[PDB]
Amino acid sequence: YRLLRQALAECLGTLILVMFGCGSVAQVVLSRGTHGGFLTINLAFGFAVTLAILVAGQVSGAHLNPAVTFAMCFLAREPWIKLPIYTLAQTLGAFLGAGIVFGLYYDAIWAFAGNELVVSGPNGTAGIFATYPSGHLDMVNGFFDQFIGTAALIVCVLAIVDPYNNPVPRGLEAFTVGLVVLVIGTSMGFNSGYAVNPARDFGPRLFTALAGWGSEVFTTGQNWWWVPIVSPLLGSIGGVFVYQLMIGCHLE
Amino acid sequence: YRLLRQALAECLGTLILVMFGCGSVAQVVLSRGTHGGFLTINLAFGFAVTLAILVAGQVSGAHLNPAVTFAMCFLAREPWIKLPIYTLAQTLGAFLGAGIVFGLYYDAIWAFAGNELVVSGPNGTAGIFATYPSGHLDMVNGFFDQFIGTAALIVCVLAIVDPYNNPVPRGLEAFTVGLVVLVIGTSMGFNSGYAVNPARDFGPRLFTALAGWGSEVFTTGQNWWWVPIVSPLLGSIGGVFVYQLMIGCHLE
Amino acid sequence: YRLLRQALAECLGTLILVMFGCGSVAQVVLSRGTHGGFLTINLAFGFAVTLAILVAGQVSGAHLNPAVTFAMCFLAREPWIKLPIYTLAQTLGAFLGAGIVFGLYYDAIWAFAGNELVVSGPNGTAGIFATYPSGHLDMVNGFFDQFIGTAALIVCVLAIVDPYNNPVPRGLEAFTVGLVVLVIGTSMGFNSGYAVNPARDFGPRLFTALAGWGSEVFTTGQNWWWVPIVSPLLGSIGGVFVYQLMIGCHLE
Amino acid sequence: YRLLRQALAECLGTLILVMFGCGSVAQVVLSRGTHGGFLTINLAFGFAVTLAILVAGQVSGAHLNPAVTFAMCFLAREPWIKLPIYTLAQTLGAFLGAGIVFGLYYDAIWAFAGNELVVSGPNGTAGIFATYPSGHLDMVNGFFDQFIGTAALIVCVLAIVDPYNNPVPRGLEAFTVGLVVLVIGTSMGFNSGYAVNPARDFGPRLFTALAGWGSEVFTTGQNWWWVPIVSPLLGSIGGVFVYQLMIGCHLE
Repeated sequence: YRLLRQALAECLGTLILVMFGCGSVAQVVLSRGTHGGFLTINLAFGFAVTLAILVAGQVSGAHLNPAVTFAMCFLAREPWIKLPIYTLAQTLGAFLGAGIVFGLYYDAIWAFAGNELVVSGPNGTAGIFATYPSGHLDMVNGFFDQFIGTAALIVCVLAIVDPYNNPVPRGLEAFTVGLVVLVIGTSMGFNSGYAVNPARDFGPRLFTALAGWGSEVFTTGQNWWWVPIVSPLLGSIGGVFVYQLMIGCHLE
Repeated sequence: YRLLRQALAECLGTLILVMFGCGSVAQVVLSRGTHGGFLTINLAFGFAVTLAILVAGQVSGAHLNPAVTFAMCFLAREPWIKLPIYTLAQTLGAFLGAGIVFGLYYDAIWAFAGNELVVSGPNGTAGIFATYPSGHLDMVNGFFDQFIGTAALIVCVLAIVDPYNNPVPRGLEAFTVGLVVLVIGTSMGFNSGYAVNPARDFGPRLFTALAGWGSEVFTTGQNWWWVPIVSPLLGSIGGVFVYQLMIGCHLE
Repeated sequence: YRLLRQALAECLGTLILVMFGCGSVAQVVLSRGTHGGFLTINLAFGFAVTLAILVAGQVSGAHLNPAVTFAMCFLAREPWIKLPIYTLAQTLGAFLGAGIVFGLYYDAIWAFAGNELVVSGPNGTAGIFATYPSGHLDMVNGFFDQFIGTAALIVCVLAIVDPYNNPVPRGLEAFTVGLVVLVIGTSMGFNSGYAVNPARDFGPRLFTALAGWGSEVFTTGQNWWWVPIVSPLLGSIGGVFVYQLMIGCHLE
Repeated sequence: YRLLRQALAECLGTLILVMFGCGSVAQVVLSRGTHGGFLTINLAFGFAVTLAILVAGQVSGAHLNPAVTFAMCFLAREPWIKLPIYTLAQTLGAFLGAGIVFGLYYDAIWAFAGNELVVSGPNGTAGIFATYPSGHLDMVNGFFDQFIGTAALIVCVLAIVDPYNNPVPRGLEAFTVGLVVLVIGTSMGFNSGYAVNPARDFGPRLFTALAGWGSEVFTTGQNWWWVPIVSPLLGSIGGVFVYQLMIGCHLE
């Protein structure tokens, strides 16, 4: 089965992304103002995209993003059967990637707030794995940034993928996509890294629910958990229309 | 119409540059000493050039700069009819790019100085979109830096564009130009990023005039608004002569 | 003898890595909070891998890591006779690389704690050359990070090396491996850089034993010296199985 | 005359390097702890090498270093007549590059210490253009770092230049050399950037002598001015022998 082979590559690619990305977030959160700031988080997350794509690029195409996979299926470049397989493979591996980071920082995470696991607050460790609303980043405000961020990512991704343009040699597509991830985190109001990936958000968040943080990871922030899933899905559609209207429909 | 197709690519490319660039400036200005310093602003602006060129490079040549377009027209490498079309397309998209950043940070920008929009001062938000004079960066002083910065950018750009040299494969021209933008911001006295682009300056500045900042964005700094337009236009001419005299005229 | 030629390249490559890497660590440790933080250490160590690979890549394959060499021998891609030759060549050159750094900072190192050489503590200089346990990085905790870090490095390295994939042009393999080293240091809990290299650890540590620090460099931290040797050796085996099971065994 | 054409390219390349490099140093020195630290200085200097090489690479080979030119002449790869022409062309352009930086920061430099030009001290501006000894960086100590730094640069440069290896495509040689410059500044004890270039040191230093700083720029630091000239010249010879003995003499 060729589909199973691509799913395994997607799972390994997302495992590298989450483990390498959330590990840098853990160092910054646990070591308050000691191991750098948000620049290291975005640089590590951005460079993790390049490494993950270089590993699983030749096998599954290195989507590593349900929004990216949805965009290709919308453009009829991939079968619709790949959408559930890739999303399940991308979610399974972000769940596994968060487990490795939890094991690496098991002693430090439990000692952040004494001997208890707190979801949100000054002594909050659940923000290492999943994104949570800020003071000015409420549900209405946070929906717009994810829509814009995903649309920008889709437009840049489709530029290096369209067959009408000259083929891009291997070793530059990975860096280009990784450059977008680093730039998006720096620009948009999200200090967690790759906040436009539905698999990178729901995966680790589901792990924290069973790891000991409880069900409060889903019922906090006025039920914020579904926003980083629906919003990038709609942003990918908008990004496809923006690119097609400006560049895609005229490449004869 | 082929010209219309190139104009759309230029508008999209400048939209990516301004939205990704001014978004990082907004985070630094609004979060005073929290989301990094000037290194993040220059890195985000420099990497935004690479992404914008990689998107619109194959369609319009990825000028994204009225000074760069003027240099090509001066060297007779492009028709003079492209100068008004590209400048209008580059300005329209910097205006649109600033609107996206304004929408992203609408709540934070309005709360910077209470419930009012101030152009200049310690509680100033108009500096996110457009450049304003500093204490040692007056009209006479600020004219020289933009002249030198644009001349350096033109010389570097013409090195990778001249047909006499070996053709540069796609995926390295974008990074080379982006490297110049990051270096120029670090070297010259401008903490806003890409301060040598007439479209990146007048575009967002015009948006702030209608967004609510008033007409003071044009009548402040002893009428500074026209400097980041005239000065890079003259610097591009000087950069063309410097490159042609040293390298261009001898490439037989 | 072809084997002797490859050993000389490995010694020179590891000499460049340790001298360029440990030199940045010396500046940060000696200049407490003056010459940057851990970002510079990881960037210098990561970029040193790229330079070392670009130098000795065409002669010996640019392993520069006993764990990497062990992985190739395990996969039957290299003869088992190369394992002792490369390990000796990699250790000899990390010993020499630490000597250059010691000579460069001879006056500053001796004046860190007055006129004495201290192994561990606030006035500790032995941490420039070798890794030492932290408060939350004990022998049991530190074993797991090195196992995970080496496994991640092996998986990424094998992706660009497998002959079934398209050959990678020279000039991108060096940067890809250097990217992994920078990312691993940022993610895992190690503020020394390239903490998954057995030669980079035992080599400089052996130098400090004879340089004047005494035998305490081996008997401190509950005999921590053998951990950065055994743990990456086991992690390389795990990384080989992870890559082969997911990608390697299906590349037909 | 072909030799005159190469000299003009070398002058322009060194002009880009010094103006882009010393401009970042001026911002850090004048804005005490405001425009970043030593990371920006090394990043700007390192990236300036890449831009300068990409401009003058196809015309003169992009040496931009008297030590590098001396190494090629020693290896009989270039005629000995090129040594005085390139050194004069490299020095003329570092003198011109420092003049542009002086004009850019004329008001800020003169106001650093009131209304006077001081060579050394807390209110010292002569360190922007030329290197000066530190507390632990005396003449004997500073000689060794420049010898080691130049030898490391020569070894890395010769790796990508030797014809026996596979030719390096344009667009990667510039980045490789620029990577060495950034790494050397971070590793060795020099917070000025590219402290192993005789032209980058004597050129701007000579400008300060006539700009108003007086002859004290040559008679300070126990006559330190000749060290950054003799030491890299000897280091280039040592770097050539190190590379030839290990790799060069065995490439059959």
